[PDB]
Amino acid sequence: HHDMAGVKALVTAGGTREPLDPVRFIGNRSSGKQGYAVARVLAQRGADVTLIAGNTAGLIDPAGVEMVHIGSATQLRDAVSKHAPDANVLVMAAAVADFRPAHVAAAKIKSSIDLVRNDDVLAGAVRARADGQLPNMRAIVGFAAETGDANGDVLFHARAKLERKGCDLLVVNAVHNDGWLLSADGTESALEHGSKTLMATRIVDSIAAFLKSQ
Amino acid sequence: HHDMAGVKALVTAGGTREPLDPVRFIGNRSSGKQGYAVARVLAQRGADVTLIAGNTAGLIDPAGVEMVHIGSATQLRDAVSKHAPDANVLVMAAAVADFRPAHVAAAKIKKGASEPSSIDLVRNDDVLAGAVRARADGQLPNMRAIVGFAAETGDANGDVLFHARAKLERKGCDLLVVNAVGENRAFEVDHNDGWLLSADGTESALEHGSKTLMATRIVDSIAAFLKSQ
Ligand SMILES: Nc1ccn([C@@H]2O[C@H](COP(=O)(O)OP(=O)(O)OP(=O)(O)O)[C@@H](O)[C@H]2O)c(=O)n1
Ligand SMILES: Nc1ccn([C@@H]2O[C@H](COP(=O)(O)OP(=O)(O)OP(=O)(O)O)[C@@H](O)[C@H]2O)c(=O)n1
Ligand SMILES: [Ca+2]
Ligand SMILES: [Ca+2]
Repeated sequence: HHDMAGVKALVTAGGTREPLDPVRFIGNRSSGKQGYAVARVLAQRGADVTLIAGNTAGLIDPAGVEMVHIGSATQLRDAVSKHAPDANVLVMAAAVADFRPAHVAAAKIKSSIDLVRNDDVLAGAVRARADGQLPNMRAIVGFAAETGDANGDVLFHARAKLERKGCDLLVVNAVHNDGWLLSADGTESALEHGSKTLMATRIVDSIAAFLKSQ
Repeated sequence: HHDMAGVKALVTAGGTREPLDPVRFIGNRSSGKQGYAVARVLAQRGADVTLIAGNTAGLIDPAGVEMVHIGSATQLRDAVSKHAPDANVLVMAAAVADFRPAHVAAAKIKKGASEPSSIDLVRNDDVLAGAVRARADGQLPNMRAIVGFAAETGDANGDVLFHARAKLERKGCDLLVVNAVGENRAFEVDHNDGWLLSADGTESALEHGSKTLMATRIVDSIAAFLKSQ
């Protein structure tokens, strides 16, 4: 039915672009499709959805969703801050750049590129809510792409990321391999590889169950 | 009619992406749409078109055009090398990255706690200049027209036409399409700075109109150049 009726949901999706000059940037390969899918399913289930979108694979605005377009990780941060005070659910599906060029050239570059860190927006929301600044925020959802490497298997890294971020739910993609839904209470649920819509339904199901538990 | 009948055209379009690791890259804001429009007009007018496409995942493949997909400027270079021997016209509409990161990480660079490491850059080969030189060295006997594209702006050192003329003579191409950019949309300002520059000294204004109109003017200019020879 419409379980999300009355819920205000803030979703980020797509990759950010960190400018080097007016023409060039550091970007990433995120398509935004999974984040758009979650926004679409939330709206379909009655939520009042605001979608902050960075760079996407040409995607169409989902119907009934309020669109906010950003470029950089800092612009995404400011857009999340602007829209956070009344949101009940934050879904951080955007591939947010960890670093940005330290200097942006005023004109086209005809030179090593120095980098500085961007703010961790997801962690900022978790801390703000813990510090009493987001009383309406009932669920904070992070996304992660994890792989096994010489320092640990994929699930080890995913669990560590849940613990460090402190969010309520971590949607993990193992990079047709299945992913995971990791909850802050320790629940771990396999996320089967299906269409983006079916996976979005499973993600939103988990959000709805978490909201009912609280 | 079909003036481009019998012409084999190799077109590059879109921006390139220069990897930092499997997920991140240096990129640019070019859409590839103007180059796609030139390929589409060439085919509509009878040309046998091969389109080497960069960062254009959401664009529709032009009908009747052979598609070649590349990622980086070096991959674009290699694709042009492979396909140029078949072409009579090379249309270099791609926004090719001048630089690439010197090191490509095997895995996505992790957010540590120490200071982030700068990115060293290295120059990518000038594909257009490489084609001009190969033709001059006798390696491209079928190549009748080499077309470059450039976005130029006036700055403290000169206006658009000053910079554009200098780039044409410098690149050594037969035609330089200057500022075939913009979408002619509401609230988009037209700086009336579009030009078609020929290596014989002819200079014609390129009106900023739709992508299809500009592609038609560009292909008209190619046809006029081919007929001049
Ligand atoms: N500057 C950033 C970076 C990431 N994110 C959010 O954090 C989650 C992904 O974090 P991740 O990149 O996996 O964690 P990092 O601390 O950056 O660790 P890593 O070294 O693996 O990149 C996503 O929800 C993403 O939207 C964010 O809010 N702000
Ligand atoms: N590594 C490169 C760079 C650009 N091009 C081609 O060169 C033309 C545009 O050149 P432009 O970027 O305007 O001149 P540059 O020599 O790169 O000078 P600038 O730094 O001003 O860009 C286009 O046709 C583009 O496809 C190319 O073949 N190989
Ligand atoms: Ca990161
Ligand atoms: Ca350039």
